[PDB]
Amino acid sequence: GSVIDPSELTFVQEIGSGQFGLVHLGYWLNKDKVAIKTISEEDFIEEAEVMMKLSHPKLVQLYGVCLEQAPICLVFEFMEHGCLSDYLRTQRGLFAAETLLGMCLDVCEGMAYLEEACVIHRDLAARNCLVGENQVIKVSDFGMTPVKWASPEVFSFSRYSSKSDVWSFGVLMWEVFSEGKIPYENRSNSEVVEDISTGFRLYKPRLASTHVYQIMNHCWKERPEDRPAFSRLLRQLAEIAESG
Ligand SMILES: O=S(=O)(c1ccccc1)c1cc(Nc2cc(-c3ccccc3)[nH]n2)nc(N[C@H]2CC[C@H](O)CC2)c1
Repeated sequence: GSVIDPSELTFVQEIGSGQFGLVHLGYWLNKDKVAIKTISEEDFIEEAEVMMKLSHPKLVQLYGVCLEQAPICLVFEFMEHGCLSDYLRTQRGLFAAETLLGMCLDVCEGMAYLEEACVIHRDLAARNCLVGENQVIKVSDFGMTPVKWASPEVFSFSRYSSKSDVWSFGVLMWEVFSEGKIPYENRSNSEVVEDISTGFRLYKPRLASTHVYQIMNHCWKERPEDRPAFSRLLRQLAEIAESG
């Protein structure tokens, strides 16, 4: 299943012995697939350290930094099938509901963890999520350093927070169950501000159950203190998936 080429192996030294042979420390030169993001100053090598402490199975992992070369780059986990929006969209018509729920769950798990660490994503939306091995979805571009995904407090009084990420997650959910359709597709920025200000919400997608629709509208309360927190969303999304 996983046969290793001797040439990748380097015995360094013997550390003990069993009864069928002996044991060694060695190295193994792997060849990991990676995504390399080419490019402020050197204060960003501290930036890359807070990013690197943020490890979760549903957050795209930051492997390191490259600065010797010109093209100053970050090195990231490589994600098989690229961005979830494009994925939903090129694969339209082939998803089960359950699958669409499970993508939402993956995001929510990653986001609950950002919430707990007190990292505000700020630009969550499906174009910022990547699909990996077996349609696992990972949140990305939380590193750094628009209206369709903004809470009222974000276009109004620029107040960002996890509650404002919850609004983007409501929109993301709508994106997923509608299989990658663009929200407020024809509306302009002021029209969105006005409609959302008058209590209009995005319509329920066919593939989303009324229940799932309730959670979306719940992510879209007007006042953030009224929205649920990722930790709660997560328990509710996990429950629905485990039952049936
Ligand atoms: O499916 S892909 O077309 C593909 C390409 C070659 C072989 C097999 C598949 C593809 C995969 C990824 N994977 C990525 C991207 C990142 C990644 C990128 C930045 C930070 C961390 C990870 N990790 N893995 N990103 C793409 N474009 C990306 C271009 C930039 C944009 O942001 C998202 C789509 C496109």
